[PDB]
Amino acid sequence: MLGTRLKAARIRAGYSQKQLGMLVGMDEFSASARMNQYERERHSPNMRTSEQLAMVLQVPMAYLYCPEDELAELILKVSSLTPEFKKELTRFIEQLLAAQG
Amino acid sequence: MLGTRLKAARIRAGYSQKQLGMLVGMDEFSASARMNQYERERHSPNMRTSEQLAMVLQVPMAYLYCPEDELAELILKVSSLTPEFKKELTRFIEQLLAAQG
Repeated sequence: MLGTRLKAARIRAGYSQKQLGMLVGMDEFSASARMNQYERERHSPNMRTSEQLAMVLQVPMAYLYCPEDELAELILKVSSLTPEFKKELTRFIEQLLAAQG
Repeated sequence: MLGTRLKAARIRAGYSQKQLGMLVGMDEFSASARMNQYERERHSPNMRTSEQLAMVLQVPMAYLYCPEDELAELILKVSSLTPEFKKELTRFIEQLLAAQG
């Protein structure tokens, strides 16, 4: 998991390294430590843990695995769209892919 | 890594389990085997390997880690957009996020 994305997702949610750490079942005393290893990428969270982080952070798992800065930003935006707006988006994108390019 | 996404990305690119397997430096005799384990999720490709798969498959790493079917489909579409169209997209999305919802 990309540390930057994990850190960026923790800041947006307003969680301290310890808070996020405990929100996923970590031991208090080492919570903030375990998290730092992840955000430093010194440690890699397995799929199970990744799903927990995404749910808590309220961000798509894909975001935490999106190295492309532009795309990631888009992945968070499209996700924050309401069902009604999400429909308008796809409609517009399809139209463009149809002009094609 | 989500198997379905890995398999779906291999089919779209037109690669056989062995081809994809070797395209990332695997031993011929076990290439197709190693890949099946990944697509079955019986084996998890580390970040390094994930980057190799994404590059070869020509799909954003995020896609291979996008459990939400709707989003994934969108992640592939937006990625297939030309720089000129990619600008139009963001412009439209921003406008919507501004109506806000």
